[PDB]
Amino acid sequence: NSNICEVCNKWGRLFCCDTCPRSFHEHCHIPSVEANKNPWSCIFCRIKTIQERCPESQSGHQESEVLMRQMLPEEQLKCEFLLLKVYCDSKSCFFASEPYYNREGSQGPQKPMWLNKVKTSLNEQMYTRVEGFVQDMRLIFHNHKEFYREDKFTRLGIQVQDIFEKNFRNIFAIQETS
Ligand SMILES: [Zn+2]
Ligand SMILES: [Zn+2]
Ligand SMILES: [Zn+2]
Repeated sequence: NSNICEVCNKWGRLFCCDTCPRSFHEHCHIPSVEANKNPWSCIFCRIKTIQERCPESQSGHQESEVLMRQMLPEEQLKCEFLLLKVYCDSKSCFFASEPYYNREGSQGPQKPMWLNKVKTSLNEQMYTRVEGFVQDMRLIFHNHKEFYREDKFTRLGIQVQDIFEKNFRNIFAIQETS
């Protein structure tokens, strides 16, 4: 097994996957690493199994059909993995915790949003369709772009949004286009 957390790239108290060489801090894994379960398989392994069981699940999909899917166990899992892929980027620190807004010339968003809030919402099964989760994720970056205006810090929202969108297209096998 790796000697650093796959998500935050630090050492510490690490739980090791039984079916691959990744390791995780308890609350870096999504869902939080399960109490018992020997053997234990990480989210990466669980996602790969879904693909292996149904190879056709990788054929292209329309985003509009994906968003309307109900949050059954497989879709729940895929949103957890997509959330985890965003936390994997170090720039996710800017979007993880509850923000506050006091900048000359800007007003804060009407509906603030942050990663840890999306994490809790997933854990609490508050999303009934994929659309709920994706809307909150895209709202994080949209709020950031609007608040920071022409400050160059706006670019952090572009960058982390791009990580989200690339992983959304991969995980949900969105049809490739020009
Ligand atoms: Zn970690
Ligand atoms: Zn694994
Ligand atoms: Zn199949």
